[PDB]
Amino acid sequence: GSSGSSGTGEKPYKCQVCGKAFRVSSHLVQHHSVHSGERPSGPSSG
Ligand SMILES: [Zn+2]
Repeated sequence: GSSGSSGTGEKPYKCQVCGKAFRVSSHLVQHHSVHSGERPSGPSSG
């Protein structure tokens, strides 16, 4: 997850929950299902 520095060309599509970006719509979609499956990460204990 990086924006601003990576890729001088801002994509037309960008997530809202994480703020991701995908020059294409197809990819962005497949990513819209990555959050649903809460993964063990972050400040969570573990
Ligand atoms: Zn996202």
